[PDB]
Amino acid sequence: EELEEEEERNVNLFQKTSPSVVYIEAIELGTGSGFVWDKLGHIVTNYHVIAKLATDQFGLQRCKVSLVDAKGTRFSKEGKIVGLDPDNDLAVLKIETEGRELNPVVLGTSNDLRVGQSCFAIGNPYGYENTLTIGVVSGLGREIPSPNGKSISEAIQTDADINSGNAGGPLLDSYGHTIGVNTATFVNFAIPIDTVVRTVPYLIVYGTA
Amino acid sequence: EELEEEEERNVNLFQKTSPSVVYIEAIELEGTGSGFVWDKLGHIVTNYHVIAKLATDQFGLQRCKVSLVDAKGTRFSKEGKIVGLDPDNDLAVLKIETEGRELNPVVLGTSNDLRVGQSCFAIGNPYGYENTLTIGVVSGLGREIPSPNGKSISEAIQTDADINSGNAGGPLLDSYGHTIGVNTATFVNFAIPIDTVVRTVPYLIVYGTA
Amino acid sequence: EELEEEEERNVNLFQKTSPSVVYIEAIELEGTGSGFVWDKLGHIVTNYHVIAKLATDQFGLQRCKVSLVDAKGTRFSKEGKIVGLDPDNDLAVLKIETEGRELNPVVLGTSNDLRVGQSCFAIGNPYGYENTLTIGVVSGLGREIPSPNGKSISEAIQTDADINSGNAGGPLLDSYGHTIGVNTATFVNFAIPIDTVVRTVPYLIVYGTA
Ligand SMILES: [Ca+2]
Ligand SMILES: [Ca+2]
Ligand SMILES: [Ca+2]
Ligand SMILES: [Ca+2]
Ligand SMILES: [Ca+2]
Repeated sequence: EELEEEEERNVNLFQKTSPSVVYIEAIELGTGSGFVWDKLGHIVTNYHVIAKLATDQFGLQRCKVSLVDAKGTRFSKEGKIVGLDPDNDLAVLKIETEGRELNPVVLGTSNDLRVGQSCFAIGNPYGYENTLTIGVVSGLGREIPSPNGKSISEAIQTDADINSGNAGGPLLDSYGHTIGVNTATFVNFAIPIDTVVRTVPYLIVYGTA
Repeated sequence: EELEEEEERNVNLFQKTSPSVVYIEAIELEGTGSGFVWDKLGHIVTNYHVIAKLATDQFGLQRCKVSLVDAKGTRFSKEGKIVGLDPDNDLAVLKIETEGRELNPVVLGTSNDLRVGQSCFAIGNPYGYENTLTIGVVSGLGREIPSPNGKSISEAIQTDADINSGNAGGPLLDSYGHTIGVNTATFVNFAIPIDTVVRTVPYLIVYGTA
Repeated sequence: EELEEEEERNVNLFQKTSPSVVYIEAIELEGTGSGFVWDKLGHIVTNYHVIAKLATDQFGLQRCKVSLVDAKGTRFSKEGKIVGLDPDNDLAVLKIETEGRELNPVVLGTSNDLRVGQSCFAIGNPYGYENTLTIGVVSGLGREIPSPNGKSISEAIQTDADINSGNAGGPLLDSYGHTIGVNTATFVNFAIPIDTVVRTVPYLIVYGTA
């Protein structure tokens, strides 16, 4: 492109990662983002994003997930809760792929981050297009033994604008790897990808951390 | 300069484009805003909201002062007269008398070939004194809205360059220094795509409406 | 590193300048702020607003704790005493007892040759634990104000690097790691230009006032 090198990396990073980002609507008969964990149809998001569906339930609460498959085709499916972890603000959902091929994130690591490197936050703000915000890693939080709801252990602080429009979506590094999960239930913060890598396999298999 | 390459680009872009930026004061005999020079005749583009009371209320008192800079670098000010309005797309055109002054028109770019991730530069004139620069990326390219009506932009450019009152109505630029949109604030920040402006402004000038 | 050149400069700038940054707690026997190490003797520069109650209220209980890091990397804390105040330019100087600790003073730069569009880096210590980094550009270079008086900065540096309570009183830096300003928040973000601090701080130290 006739774009600068940095613009080129940004543009490419978005083209290759936004197909992993999903849009989540909490309907009552609350909106958020999430991302594709695997080809089976597991979706990671924030607990706050699906808080009513998981607690109120009451029978009426449903969960619609919109995304894109490997061909580029927008589509939508009912999302079922597989596991919750409100302590780390994590939740896993499962959709039925039904032969659709998904685009899983590429997991990175959060223990070797350095304050000053680029970070990229992607969300799906209104159900239509995905959105990109860019900043740096501003801070690497301290270890919090019992996080309890409103406190992230090892939180990644960033100055990439993070709001409701992209909470639950991935925080990426300059290689396009996912190093965190955007939150907003609480100057912006992500849950480190290392906490998610330790926890998500237990939510899938046991249904709790 | 001993500045990094990126700083150098930013510094030059601002030097070569800020002279196109104007400051707009809605006086009652309140509300301030930015706009930019469209051509050497003295046409100025801004937001409709920026000149809303002057255009709707009128009443008699409402005047319109425009401050800017000529090609020599000399600051100066003039009365601004409404030429056309397009509240649907949040656009307005004003006319000032140059009287032998040479202005610095923007360089129009295009907005249908933008890509999420490229750089954008928002320039305004926030308090009547110096121009201001904010830098971000194109965060989103909005969907088509056939009948925008007031508080909705068709093909809105979303950016994370900080956009406020201090620079509404001023230009959003790309890395070549071309204008690709118009900063709005009436509605996470949004610009009206320069393509909508390129189709609409010639009609505001010639007919006085879209 | 496998980091891009720009990330590399950012990462290094932070590593080499965050040890100069200090955390300031106004304890009543509240209000927190940042500041930075001016010299090896133990002088600390910050905002006046940050230590306002300790300087005006006093009463008796008001104390001032300062946390920082020595040249070996060891975190440590000390009582901080007011040396001089300058509320007109929102400046204050504090002194601590090093008692054989080696400190890390900022490297002073200049603010008169700044250009809108160059990079700037704001650093603070927001909750007493780690230091934070925010990155932007110089957005504006303010006009001269002969009598600033409280809520108005002469030659203010405007930036779009995020500036809040968590880093007020801390340094604003350029791409070389030099300090070009002091973050404020008592008043779109603003820093007090380092040139005003370079003229004023020697008087606060020696005479106790500007
Ligand atoms: Ca290129
Ligand atoms: Ca950059
Ligand atoms: Ca911001
Ligand atoms: Ca250079
Ligand atoms: Ca490298």
